[PDB]
Amino acid sequence: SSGLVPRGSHMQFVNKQFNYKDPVNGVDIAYIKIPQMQPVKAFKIHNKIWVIPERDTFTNPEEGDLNPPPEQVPVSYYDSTYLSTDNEKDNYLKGVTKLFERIYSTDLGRMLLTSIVRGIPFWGGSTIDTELKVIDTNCINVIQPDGSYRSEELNLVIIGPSADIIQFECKSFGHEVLNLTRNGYGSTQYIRFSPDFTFGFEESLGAGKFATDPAVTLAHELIHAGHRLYGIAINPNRVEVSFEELRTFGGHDAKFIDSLQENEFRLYYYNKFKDIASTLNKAKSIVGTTASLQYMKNVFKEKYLLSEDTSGKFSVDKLKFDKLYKMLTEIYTEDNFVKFFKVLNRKTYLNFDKAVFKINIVPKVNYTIYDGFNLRNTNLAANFNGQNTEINNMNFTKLKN
Ligand SMILES: [Zn+2]
Repeated sequence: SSGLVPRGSHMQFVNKQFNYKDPVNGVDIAYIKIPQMQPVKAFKIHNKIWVIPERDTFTNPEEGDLNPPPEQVPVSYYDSTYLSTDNEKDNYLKGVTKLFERIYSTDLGRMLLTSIVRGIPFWGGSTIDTELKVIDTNCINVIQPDGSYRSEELNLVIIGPSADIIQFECKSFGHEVLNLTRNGYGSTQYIRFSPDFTFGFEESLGAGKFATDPAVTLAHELIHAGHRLYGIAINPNRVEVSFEELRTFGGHDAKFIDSLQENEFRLYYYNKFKDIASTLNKAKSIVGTTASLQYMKNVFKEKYLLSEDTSGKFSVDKLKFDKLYKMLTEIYTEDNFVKFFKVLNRKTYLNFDKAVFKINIVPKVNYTIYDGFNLRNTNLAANFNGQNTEINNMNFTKLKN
């Protein structure tokens, strides 16, 4: 028993209680192709969001294998056998499902996931300045039971890790000339993640040995995804710890980005949103697509909170932009999720992870949507005992320091 529906009749964000062996149907369970590869079985957990319970040998051409390199950076972990069996893929799918529901059980996660679903990558794929056109790399190819393909736009893919099992990240396909994550456009985000492993850190209150709640780790990557879907990510050359990481962690770490620099970023992306507004205004035709130009223009009015005058012309409202920008960069942070979950967590991004642990969050006797590891009305409830790797030893198997 997984405890996927602690209140009500059905899950509130994830659309189906999937099992990995559920048959393909071309709608929400399907073999798919990323625009070479063999088709992979994938599950549509929500509008715009798919889960691929496979190790990621696809996204990067130079990372087509799970072979470790010659001994390897200190904080890393390899096991070519992880996520090769159907039982494992089923557990991965239910684990990721459970974590989306935990995130969506908080006010902050409802906000974040809503922003993510609304953040459709921009139709900036035309070489002709007056035509709206999709960008092919913001789509997947979805196969039907009869074997036909159809192209489907999406915002987010959660996929298994590549060779280094604990290297989680949020990445995406680039464009020839456009910087999609830094020009307001956005692009489909691929998050390498596993619910089956987590990290250790030390905390006094002798020093205790604790484990990071994987709902916090997923929320971290979803926060990056939000930045990148709205095309407002910080240049990764701004640093090593990047400004983008400090921003995403939040708390007192974020304060270290100086307020004048912040003002300068905000102005840059304000102007980038104005550029999107005029592109939409100068739009004359659409290729795609049986949807009208007016309809697609409106999808993006909705995404970017654009104002529309009586003439039907679009503009960026300074107050609505400040609101959206602030939500994505200041409110959606790891530190704020820690506060909502009421879990123990590293106090700064700079903290060194001690260990890696194997975990299994799918049974509700191990981990809940409401309490994570720190189960209410038990000995695990007090003092973050559920996250304590010695007190709650049965939930954490040390694989490495
Ligand atoms: Zn990060």
